[PDB]
Amino acid sequence: KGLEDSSTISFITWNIDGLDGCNLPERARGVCSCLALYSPDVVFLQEVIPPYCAYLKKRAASYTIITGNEEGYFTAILLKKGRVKFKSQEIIPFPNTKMMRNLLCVNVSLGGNEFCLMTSHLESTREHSAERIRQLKTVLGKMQEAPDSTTVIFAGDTNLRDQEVIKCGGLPDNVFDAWEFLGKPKHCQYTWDTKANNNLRIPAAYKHRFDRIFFRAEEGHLIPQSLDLVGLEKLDCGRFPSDHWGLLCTLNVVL
Amino acid sequence: TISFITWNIDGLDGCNLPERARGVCSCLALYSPDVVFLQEVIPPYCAYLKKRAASYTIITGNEEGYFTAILLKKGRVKFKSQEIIPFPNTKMMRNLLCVNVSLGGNEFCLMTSHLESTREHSAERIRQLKTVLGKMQEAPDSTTVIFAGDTNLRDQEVIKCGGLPDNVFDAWEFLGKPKHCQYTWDTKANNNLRIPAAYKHRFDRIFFRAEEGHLIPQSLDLVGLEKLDCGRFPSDHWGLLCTLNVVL
DNA sequence: CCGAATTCG
DNA sequence: CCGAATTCG
Ligand SMILES: [Mn+2]
Ligand SMILES: [Mn+2]
Repeated sequence: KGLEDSSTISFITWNIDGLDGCNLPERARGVCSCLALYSPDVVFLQEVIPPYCAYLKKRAASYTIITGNEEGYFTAILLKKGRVKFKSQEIIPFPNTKMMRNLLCVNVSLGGNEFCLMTSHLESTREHSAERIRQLKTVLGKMQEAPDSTTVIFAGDTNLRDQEVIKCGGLPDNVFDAWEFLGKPKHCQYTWDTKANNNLRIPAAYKHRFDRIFFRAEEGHLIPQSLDLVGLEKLDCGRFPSDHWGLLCTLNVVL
Repeated sequence: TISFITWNIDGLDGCNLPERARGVCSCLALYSPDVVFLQEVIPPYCAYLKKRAASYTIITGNEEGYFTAILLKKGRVKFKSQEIIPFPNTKMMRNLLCVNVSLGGNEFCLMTSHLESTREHSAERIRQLKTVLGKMQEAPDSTTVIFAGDTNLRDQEVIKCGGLPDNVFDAWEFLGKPKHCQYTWDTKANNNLRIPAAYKHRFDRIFFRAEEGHLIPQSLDLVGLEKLDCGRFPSDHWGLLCTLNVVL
């Protein structure tokens, strides 16, 4: 990263399935090899567990790790040392979660710009639609509450079905979905695909856009440049890094 | 002055079924209704009814699996025709059973169904309700239309339908929503499914269409409230006994 | 035939 | 972490 790339923020968001203990160290090395290949400014992770933090410290040592909890499984935001200045961490509870989910925010400066970076792992499964929708509203409300000078980016595992966003009140007017913004490209539409991904060993073909990126922008100040899947290569053990694909996104901050 | 019972009698529960069928008919004998609408009849149950209720004309919604039936008291009700309308997307062999009958000079279209069960099949149940309500509108204006059956409805689902049309009435609502016969499926009062929690629903409902004030509900009561010798009820549902007057 | 939990394709 | 079928409370 040099002068030319200084207006861009790049990040990966990825549910890395730390609850699957099988082959986890190797799969963590797979995630870290991806991080090394693209060297993103920021990484948003879900289903991190404490052992996984140790793997990240070993094989992704150039990132500062901010976590959403201390025990069980939780989210994390990784910040590239030397690029990102950490200002503060905020955690917003989801009072009715049954899965210890919450909203993790880190305030940073990057590229001469102030950011509020947010991630969550919204309540899982079709059956918990109602709570997931309540959590989505919590997220969207927090995005709106940020000071107008701040650039707000949410990236996480939303577990959303398209009908559920409509139930919620849609995305608010100054909030956009990066995939939507980019014209709904087919190549990175599905982030969870049991036909292409066999980590869960589900003997059926279902696919969803569970992982999503929302950003807040007044008059063209944040412009998505690219969106691509990562984590689609089988590792030596014959399994993928996760049951999810990751998302690699680049956005330009414009005057 | 016409009377009927509608009742899901749970023929799918094999446990104590013979005793529970006899319990149903003991209850029917007490009230001697002009018409009985039944849901979850199975073939050996229907065979029983053909003997026990030989004084009724028995119309059935199917011949295999489980199905509805309408029983018509001979000498009181003249049977003119039956019609069965499919629910093309049912996963539970549900349909709409109609009979055209008369009582004296009064023509009736009597209808029953067992709408798709469980919260998860709400969308299909709503589509079926729309089919029922549509069919109710098709009878000539001089014909009195009565639907009585196990709708599995939640109140919110009727709203999603847009509400009952202006010329279709719920008999329980018509009588001022009496509390004593509100819930027809009640796991606090009924132990048949052995559900260790208290849930109650008005699943069984009566809709009617009649020329302005030609059909006037008089009473509505739960039946099947007494435990049998086996310590269980005739069904997990209570039945509904309704009496109405036709006023010309 | 509730609502939650679980198993299994 | 799908969804249909099943069991549990
Ligand atoms: Mn997961
Ligand atoms: Mn039943």
